[PDB]
Amino acid sequence: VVANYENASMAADYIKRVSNVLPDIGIICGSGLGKLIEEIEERKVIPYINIPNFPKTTVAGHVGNLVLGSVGGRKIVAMQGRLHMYEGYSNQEIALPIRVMKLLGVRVLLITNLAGGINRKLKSGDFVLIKGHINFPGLGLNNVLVGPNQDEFGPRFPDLSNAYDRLLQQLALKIAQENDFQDLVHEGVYAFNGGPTYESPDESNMLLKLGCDVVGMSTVPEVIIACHCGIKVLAVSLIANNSILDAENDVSINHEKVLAVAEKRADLLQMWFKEIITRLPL
Amino acid sequence: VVANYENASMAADYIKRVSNVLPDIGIICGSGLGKLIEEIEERKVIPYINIPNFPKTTVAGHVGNLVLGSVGGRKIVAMQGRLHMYEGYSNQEIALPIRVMKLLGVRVLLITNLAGGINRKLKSGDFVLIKGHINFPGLGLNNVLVGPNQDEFGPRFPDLSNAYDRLLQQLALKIAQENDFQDLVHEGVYAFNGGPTYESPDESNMLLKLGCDVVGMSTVPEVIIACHCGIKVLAVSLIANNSILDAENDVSINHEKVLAVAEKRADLLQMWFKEIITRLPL
Amino acid sequence: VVANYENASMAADYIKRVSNVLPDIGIICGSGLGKLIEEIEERKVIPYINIPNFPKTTVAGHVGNLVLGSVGGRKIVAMQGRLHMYEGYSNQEIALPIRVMKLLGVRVLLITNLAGGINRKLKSGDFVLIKGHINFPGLGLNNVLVGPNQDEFGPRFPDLSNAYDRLLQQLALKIAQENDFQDLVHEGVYAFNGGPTYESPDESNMLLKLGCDVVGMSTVPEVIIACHCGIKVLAVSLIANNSILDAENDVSINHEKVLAVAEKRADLLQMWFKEIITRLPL
Ligand SMILES: O=C(O)[C@@H](O)c1cc(F)cc(F)c1
Ligand SMILES: O=C(O)[C@@H](O)c1cc(F)cc(F)c1
Ligand SMILES: O=C(O)[C@@H](O)c1cc(F)cc(F)c1
Repeated sequence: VVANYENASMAADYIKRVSNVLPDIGIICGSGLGKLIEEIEERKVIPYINIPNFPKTTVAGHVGNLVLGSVGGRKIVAMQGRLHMYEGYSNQEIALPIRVMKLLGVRVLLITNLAGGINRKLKSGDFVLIKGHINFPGLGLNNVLVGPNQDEFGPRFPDLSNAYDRLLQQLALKIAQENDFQDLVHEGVYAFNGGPTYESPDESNMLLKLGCDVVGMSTVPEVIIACHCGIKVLAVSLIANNSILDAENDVSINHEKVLAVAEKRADLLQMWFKEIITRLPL
Repeated sequence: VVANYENASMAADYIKRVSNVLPDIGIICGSGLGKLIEEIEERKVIPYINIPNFPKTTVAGHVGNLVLGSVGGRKIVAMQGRLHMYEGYSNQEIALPIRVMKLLGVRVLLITNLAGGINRKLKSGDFVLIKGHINFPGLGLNNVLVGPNQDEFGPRFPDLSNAYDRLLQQLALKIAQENDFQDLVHEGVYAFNGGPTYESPDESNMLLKLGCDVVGMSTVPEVIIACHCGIKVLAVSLIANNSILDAENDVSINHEKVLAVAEKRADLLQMWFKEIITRLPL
Repeated sequence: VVANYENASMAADYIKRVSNVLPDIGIICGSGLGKLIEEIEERKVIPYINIPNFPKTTVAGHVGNLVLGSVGGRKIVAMQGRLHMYEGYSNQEIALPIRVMKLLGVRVLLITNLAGGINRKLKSGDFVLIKGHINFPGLGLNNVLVGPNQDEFGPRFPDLSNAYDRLLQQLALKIAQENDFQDLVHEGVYAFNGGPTYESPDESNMLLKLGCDVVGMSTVPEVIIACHCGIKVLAVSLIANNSILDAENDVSINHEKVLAVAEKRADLLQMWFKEIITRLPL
């Protein structure tokens, strides 16, 4: 199924007929970082499998719902169970849910992920406001926009120089200062490793040479689809480890260590994003 | 349809039966840079859609013709409307028209494109004679030759060290000096960004570190297919902008700015390539 | 055909019913470097085309057999004719033979390849023990594990930091010292160029900047599938040329020069790997 105007419109029509919520803000939350979704007010939970033209996710399994409702007085739509390109989803499958958000009225997209630290200032448990990226799949002919352009959503050749909204970064930092956790908050450049293997020790050393501050396996495809169709983005990485230190000390990483860091910062990230939602403009 | 000997032969047979021209030189022209094609003498215009085994291009639309005739007393064949890999065309679709040129008798291929400047000496409106490349899709398992080798055209493992003919670069520069525009002409290394998003500001900074002089979304696939089957190449980039300056000053790019630079240099590029065609050997 | 538990099990059942050998060690040998296979004791040769669910290889042609028997008193299984991703084989086709080795009992995988030298200490005819890698296809969304995870074999997010076993590297070097050819043996970082074009001169210069010691078109996909399912790896490159010197002197490479280097070192590599097999643990 192509992520075109007609197909996105059919999905949006279904959602509107079931939901009654017209959302202004969209959220996509990293693994272990989804507690905010279960606290959306006056919720409507819509399984992906019930929505016309949504991608099939039964091979991977696990949760996959669209959740609509209110947070801090604002109308929102959340993806509960996100689609990652290392699972084998196509460009068209990643793009369709973001384009449905656009047709529903979304103007701002908030994203979190788990990532590895490259910059030597980064510790496990730190947050990084993403200010730009290095897209190795895009340089290598696997950009999420490879294929025909869908003209109704955006231009053939997008400019990504303002993909990460500056004012939203400023608002996130201001709220951290108000609650005295600004010592955990950095800004940086995100490298997209297609995955699913963690970056090797020698790949980590290369990324340091190339000016990368953090590395992960998500987020950039969604940012590009959002920027193409005029949706503003705030993207925040939670740092699971410093891969450069681990390479120097011959120390291993694993998904269990990652999820324990997620549990340690989950409640603070929830509180932070609730206040960002309450206060952001447009 | 595979870009094999039998399929390329059927297309060449059709073209010969319609055209009567046996071309020695092939041309592929960048967007906004095609005025020379409309001035080919005693032309025959052949829509792609009429040629056996040519790739289907109706999803993208817009022009797609093969044009045969004479320029400066030489017999040529031009592609009017080129195929780019960011549109989703396969390896086999890109390669078949170049292999048809080979079977028709082409010995030299001349190529132009629009590109972004990385080297700090490059200004909007400058020309760059390409002397080598960095192929991010090829390093990343999306080389145009991935698949079975077509032995009738070339070897399994090509050497690209002389893909950009030195004497043709010398002839292009000599003609620029004769007409006193050599101050616009540079040489450099081309980075292939698969696209279709312009390189991000942080990707631009990385390319500077890695020794790239210009960046664009075309040309390298055609160069590799030509080199594989023994066709000599001259490739010239027209610089639309300096991406490193734009990153330092937080300035945007777009396809409209690119096309205005094309219009500013179109007539001079036309005159230059007409004289190159008239004078080149083999 | 997916490289899943059921499909790998059917292939293993066939092999066991024909072979009677339960191997502990697997070998994959580079082009021109396969003489050891023809000296396996009490051999059983099994054409790939006869084994349930093995990948189809008739488009490329040439040899494709699984060979089981004894070397130095150890039970082994060899791939005679390996599958390379530049031929167009999918992730699933590369992975299935390694997962069949796992089900047959393999605990150690020994690999050789031909490669280009980047580090200035490397000469034609030298050997490099691989200690880590830079996986350009993996960074670029063409990792061999992209797709659903096969949970019976390994985790969703593997750590590659110990993919190249340290003790096996130590054993290989010790045997070189015993036979007084340690002056030919180095260690280094391998860059995976998807291929099939040799790295361009300017790509070679980039790889030097990025800390790569050697570059080639194989090995990393097999290493990753082996590491995912808990098989220990030793990987050795035979250096055909120094690509950095060739770029400075404008000297060409070709498959014929590569194969002549293979012939020069074939008998010594055979003797070396026979002794490694005899002596390795686990
Ligand atoms: O604090 C507030 O809510 C405003 O003053 C504000 C809004 C914003 F989008 C960014 C800010 F840095 C600050
Ligand atoms: O000017 C001419 O036409 C020849 O002298 C010439 C031909 C060429 F291929 C390259 C040159 F630099 C010069
Ligand atoms: O020489 C032998 O066989 C053992 O002493 C040995 C075994 C090994 F796996 C690695 C070694 F460096 C040495």
